[PDB]
Amino acid sequence: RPPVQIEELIEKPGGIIVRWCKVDDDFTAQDYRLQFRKCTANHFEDVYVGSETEFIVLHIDPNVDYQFRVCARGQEWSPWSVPQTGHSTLVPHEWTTGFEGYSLSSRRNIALRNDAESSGVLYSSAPTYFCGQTLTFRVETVGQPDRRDSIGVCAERQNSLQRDQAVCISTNGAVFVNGKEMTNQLPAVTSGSTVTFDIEANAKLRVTISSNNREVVFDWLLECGPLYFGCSFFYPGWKVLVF
Ligand SMILES: [Hg+2]
Ligand SMILES: [Hg+2]
Ligand SMILES: [Hg+2]
Ligand SMILES: [Hg+2]
Ligand SMILES: [Hg+2]
Ligand SMILES: [Hg+2]
Ligand SMILES: [Hg+2]
Ligand SMILES: [Hg+2]
Ligand SMILES: [Hg+2]
Ligand SMILES: [Hg+2]
Ligand SMILES: [Hg+2]
Repeated sequence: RPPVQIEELIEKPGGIIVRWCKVDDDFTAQDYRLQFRKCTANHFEDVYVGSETEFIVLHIDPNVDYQFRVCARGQEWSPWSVPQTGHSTLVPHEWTTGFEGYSLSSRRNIALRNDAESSGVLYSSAPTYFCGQTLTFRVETVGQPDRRDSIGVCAERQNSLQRDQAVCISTNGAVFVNGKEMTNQLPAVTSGSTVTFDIEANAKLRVTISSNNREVVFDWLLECGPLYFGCSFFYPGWKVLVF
């Protein structure tokens, strides 16, 4: 028989875990080969070749069906598994509603620092930044900068995000890791600037922050369950979209 089949597809907000089963005990596997394609597309691409029986597929479009197949070697490759189609799950990124100092768009994904007083950080409505996602913000409008400005991700909704157990950028391009500024800076944000967060596997994560065609990579040590994101601006007029 074709010696391997896909046994589990674990669909998550930031990707898909594919796990396969050797379905013929008499086969001796040296290597496995996993391929994928968008169901809209007509060409498979290798994503994993190796001896493990699972692979975490990241950086796929939510909403979108992909098809996966796997074979094995143990020399020529074996016939393919039956294909299996999966998709990442959809959990939309939204700002908290009802937080004093911020006004939201209809779909709750654009926040504006208005003229009211504000308690502190405007957090995401829940911890919806998941392992494997690319989290993207865009600055729609600006106001006066202040070093209490931040945009970032953090482990708990705590009563700026320049503090422990968070990573964030300020509006001058400075980057903070658990409250401590890094040497390397990004360009200051202007209207139209995007800020992107990518994170890679206590716990040590390696964070890539990209903004205005520059990036900085560094290690983040926290105590990868889902994260909050947040923003804080001291002066009015700043407006940020999260994708
Ligand atoms: Hg099995
Ligand atoms: Hg199995
Ligand atoms: Hg298995
Ligand atoms: Hg399909
Ligand atoms: Hg094959
Ligand atoms: Hg993940
Ligand atoms: Hg937090
Ligand atoms: Hg932050
Ligand atoms: Hg910050
Ligand atoms: Hg995490
Ligand atoms: Hg912000």
